[PDB]
Amino acid sequence: ASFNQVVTALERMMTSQQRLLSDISHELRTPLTRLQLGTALLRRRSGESKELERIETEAQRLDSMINDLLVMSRNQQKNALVSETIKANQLWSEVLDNAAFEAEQMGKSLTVNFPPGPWPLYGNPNALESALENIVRNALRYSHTKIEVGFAVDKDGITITVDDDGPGVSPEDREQIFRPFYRTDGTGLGLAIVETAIQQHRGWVKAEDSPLGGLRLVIWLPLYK
Amino acid sequence: AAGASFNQVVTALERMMTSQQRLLSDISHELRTPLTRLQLGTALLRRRSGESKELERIETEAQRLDSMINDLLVMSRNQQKNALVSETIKANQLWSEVLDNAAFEAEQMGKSLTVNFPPGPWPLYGNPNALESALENIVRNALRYSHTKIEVGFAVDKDGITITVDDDGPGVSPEDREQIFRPFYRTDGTGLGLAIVETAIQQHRGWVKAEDSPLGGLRLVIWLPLYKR
Ligand SMILES: Nc1ncnc2c1ncn2[C@@H]1O[C@H](COP(=O)(O)OP(=O)(O)O)[C@@H](O)[C@H]1O
Ligand SMILES: [Mg+2]
Repeated sequence: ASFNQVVTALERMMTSQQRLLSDISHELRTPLTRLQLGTALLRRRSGESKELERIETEAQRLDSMINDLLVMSRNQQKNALVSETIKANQLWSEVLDNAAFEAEQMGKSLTVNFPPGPWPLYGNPNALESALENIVRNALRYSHTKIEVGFAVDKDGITITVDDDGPGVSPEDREQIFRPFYRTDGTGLGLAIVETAIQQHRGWVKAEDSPLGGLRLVIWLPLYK
Repeated sequence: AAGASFNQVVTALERMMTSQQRLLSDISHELRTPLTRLQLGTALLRRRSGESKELERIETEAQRLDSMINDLLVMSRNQQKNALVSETIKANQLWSEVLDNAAFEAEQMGKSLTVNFPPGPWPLYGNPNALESALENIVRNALRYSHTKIEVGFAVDKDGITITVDDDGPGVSPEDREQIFRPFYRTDGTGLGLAIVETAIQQHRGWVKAEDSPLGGLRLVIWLPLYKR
């Protein structure tokens, strides 16, 4: 009865927040659908215009961001409820191997100087895997020729350091580095989701000067005790 | 053992809400960029081709979306905190301060507030801050829109509490009786807005309705279920 009342109250709060997001999406998509209908009618008729193609593609990009809001929000629930103990080397082995392949295809190099060990972590494996994958792919794009990935552990947590030889980053640019949600280079995700996912696992992220000349991204995650 | 597990639930759900609030704030900020590119494309098209019913329509839809994004940005900046913790509370203790502050506000405005049917010690279960702000918002709206007076009535039965807020204002047209609760509604502050009032009431398994008031203006009805031990 009371355990049941607590479970019902928690779900009721979660569902009402999801209904509000969903209702915000329905309102935004009312003018967007009218706009997409107007565009389609014009495009079907006066069909060869760079401006009309631009309006359609931007309307679709706006629509994808709204879809991201709904998908990524229902998914942040999954990270909260779906958690397990995992070892750092088993968690990120595939990401580091796929990144080494991506580096090779690009004509760049990835060096894992300090490899991960069987260090226990607690959280959502998919979210922690994609957070490192995102920063590593960011280094693969920004780097001139090389990227380096280092793992360190102490009694309290795991430090992941991602370095690149990309252009020197200004302290101002470094301070706002985790602010963009989308990649400026739908749209691919920027580094805001990385900070979000890491803070959700009670860790932190920092942007610093890299010894290789480019950007240094530092992830800290607590050890599972 | 069970406490540690239950507290691990609540704190994980608290971290989830922090990340969902950040996500809403982030995406709200990103929406403007394709919209301005779309508005530039529309402005250019109007120069190249002439006046068009379709182009004029795209333009009025892009402006409506711009207003909604402005409103979504303000909504994303004023998100509520500690929304998870629930407790048993009595209706009179919950809303006493709101009704007293409203009586003072009415006096300052040169208007009158009458609580004809006062709240009793009726048990509710949920978030006090959300339930308090929900009534505060509808009462502060009645104060703002009323011509001279507002009335607040509380009724209880075996299943729930009915709160009726009346004003002698211009009211709300039948066409917008449900529309005023939609995010970003505008006719074209007193609080977080009517969409956030309906969310707070529906999370407590209640409902809100807009009706004709015997006072001539708007009647807002809130229904909330009783907490049953
Ligand atoms: N008591 C009322 N009388 C008349 N109109 C009302 C009343 N309460 C709300 N409304 C209408 O509903 C709209 C949405 O309400 P609300 O979200 O609380 O305020 P806001 O104007 O800040 O968006 C108001 O702008 C107004 O047009
Ligand atoms: Mg108002």
